[PDB]
Amino acid sequence: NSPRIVQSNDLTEAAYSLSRDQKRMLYLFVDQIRKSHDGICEIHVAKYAEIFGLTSAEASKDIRQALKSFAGKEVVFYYESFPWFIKPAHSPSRGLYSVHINPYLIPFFINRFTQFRLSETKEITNPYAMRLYESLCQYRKPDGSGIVSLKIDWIIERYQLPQSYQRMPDFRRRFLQVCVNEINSRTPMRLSYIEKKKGRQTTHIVFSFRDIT
DNA sequence: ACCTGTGACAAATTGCCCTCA
DNA sequence: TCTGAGGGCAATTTGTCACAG
DNA sequence: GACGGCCCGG
DNA sequence: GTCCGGGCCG
Ligand SMILES: [Mg+2]
Ligand SMILES: [Mg+2]
Ligand SMILES: [Mg+2]
Ligand SMILES: [Mg+2]
Ligand SMILES: [Mg+2]
Repeated sequence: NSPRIVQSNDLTEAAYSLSRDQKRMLYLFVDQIRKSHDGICEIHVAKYAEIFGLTSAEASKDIRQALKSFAGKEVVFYYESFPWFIKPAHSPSRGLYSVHINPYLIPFFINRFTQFRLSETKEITNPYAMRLYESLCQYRKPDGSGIVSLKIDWIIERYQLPQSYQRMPDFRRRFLQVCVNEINSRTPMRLSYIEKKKGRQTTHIVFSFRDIT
């Protein structure tokens, strides 16, 4: 039914820091780009609102503030860094935004790949819970199940978690427990996990999931 | 020294509301 | 009249650190 | 602000 | 009474 996002594993595993609104827009950019190019995409306020169940006003606010906050953002592929945009965004017409994605990023967008339908992610709120759902999809099987062990240092680096989550009780309480709850409540996935320890330190997290269909 | 969890507070983000070209 | 670009809001979540054990 | 029905006057 | 054309309004 819904638009089918596919992306290079290099992006699933890239290091960057984007908000929920920015990541929502990035899914549509990757969709335009892949159907073809020169990096130039476009966003209509009224279509965004319908896709994500917003009013026109709040869609306008979300697009406007998301687009200004891209300035200065980098993406790092492991170790190579690029800016997302190489020119500011602009409105040719009322309700329309035109954007210039760094053309050197196209090959990184487009066989080791990750794929999910846009409806799977459109209710998630915390952007770190979006990062986690993409990584698990990367290991999904046709029947929708999978199992993967992610190393904690790699999570902190790739998703760029904030500094106080280097204390493990804060990592548990404000990132791990919250994002596993969102996935279980807001997606069709059913997710469980266990901690892997070495001495007194927890080093990896092992995720198992299956599909509710 | 290390490990855990919880209570407090600060800062950020959420869906809402109203105006007006 | 419908759109969307502005200005705001309070209630909640997310980010930080002191303290018990 | 942009777009379409509607009532004016010639 | 009718009609093409503008141009104000919801
Ligand atoms: Mg944030
Ligand atoms: Mg918002
Ligand atoms: Mg939550
Ligand atoms: Mg006591
Ligand atoms: Mg003691």
